[PDB]
Amino acid sequence: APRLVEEKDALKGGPHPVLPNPQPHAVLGTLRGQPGTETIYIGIGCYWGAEKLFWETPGVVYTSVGFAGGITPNPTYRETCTGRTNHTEIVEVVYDPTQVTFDELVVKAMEAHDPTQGYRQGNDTGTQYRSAIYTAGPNAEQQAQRAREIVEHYAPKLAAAGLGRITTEILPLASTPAGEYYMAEDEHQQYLHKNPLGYCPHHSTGVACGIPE
Ligand SMILES: C[As](C)(=O)[O-]
Repeated sequence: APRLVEEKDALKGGPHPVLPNPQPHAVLGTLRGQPGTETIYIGIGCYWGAEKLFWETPGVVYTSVGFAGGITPNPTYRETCTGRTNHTEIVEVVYDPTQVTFDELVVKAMEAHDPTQGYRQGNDTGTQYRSAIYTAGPNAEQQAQRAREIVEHYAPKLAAAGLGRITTEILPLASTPAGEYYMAEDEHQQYLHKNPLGYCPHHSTGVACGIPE
């Protein structure tokens, strides 16, 4: 029921980064660009929870959250939430391939969400919550093919669970319409660490003060 907009109808965005000077990762203490690392871009729904999942993974050396897969250049969060940018909520995962592999990170993403729900994840409805893997680096198209093989290996299992087809979008980041990843505002970066009272929406509880543990 959500739908992508025509690119001619998408928000125009802007020419300059929304977060031109990101601060070191609140947990890992790092910035992107360490020699010897690889990058994968993961969309599995609400990026706050997704970012925490990955920065806590052994071998991941930096993460950020932001937007990719759509067309609007340098969107604000508020713009992306309108659905009119076509972007999905993405975690930039920078990792040490001698400690964790591309394959392992794809599997971790697959096992962390329902990759069959289309423009939705759980109670989060919208094209910005769709499942995605965007690849990067000199072997980006080979890595995309590799992700497709892993993802396709789950298809019979998900079919047997009564869930129908996998809807995960898989392609090189450079081959998405905007061709780039855009960081979200500083407040979103490691949001759940900075604000321990915060939590991904639709996860309140019926005990204590309603904040999930
Ligand atoms: C990071 As959200 C509040 O769009 O799920």
